[PDB]
Amino acid sequence: NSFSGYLKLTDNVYIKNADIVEEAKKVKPTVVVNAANVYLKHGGGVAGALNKATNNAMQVESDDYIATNGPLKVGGSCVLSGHNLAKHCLHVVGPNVNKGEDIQLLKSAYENFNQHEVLLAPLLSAGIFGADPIHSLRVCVDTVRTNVYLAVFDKNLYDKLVSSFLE
Ligand SMILES: CC(C)[C@H](Nc1ncnc2[nH]cnc12)c1ccc2c(c1)S(=O)(=O)CCC2
Repeated sequence: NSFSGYLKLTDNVYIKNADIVEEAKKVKPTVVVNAANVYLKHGGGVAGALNKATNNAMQVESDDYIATNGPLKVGGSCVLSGHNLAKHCLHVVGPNVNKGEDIQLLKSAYENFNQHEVLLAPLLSAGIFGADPIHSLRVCVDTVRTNVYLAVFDKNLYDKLVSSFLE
């Protein structure tokens, strides 16, 4: 859990302008969070980048999890292997508001982080899931009580997040 160059926002939330894949390789955290969908199909975005970095091992394991257990619910999670990126991957499903899913489930999604002492995570429901990223950071700060290191791979969004939080 050798995190470097993060800005501490609150006693338990830290943020960095960085690609979560590059962070996982440098840090080898105990837990990396994937911004998953309910069938664990890692077709693009953050999930696609994490799966590519495992040379598709994450997708094969995920398909075998879904066959045996069925899909996740929106707001839910499962713990699978971290492969070469971490000890464990916490696959968390935030709501996709661009597909009509309820934004209130973002609180449920961040509540899954509280079962793990330290996590490397992306900003849930941001990007093409359509949530307002400043709202997602506020939900994270108000909900997560364990130690979370957010990697946001966009300097423009990183700067807007830090400015809106420190105002
Ligand atoms: C908002 C961007 C900058 C961020 N991308 C990334 N953030 C951190 N490490 C990365 N590596 C490659 N991409 C990123 C991000 C945050 C959450 C989500 C998405 C994208 S999405 O569009 O894949 C849909 C799932 C939710």
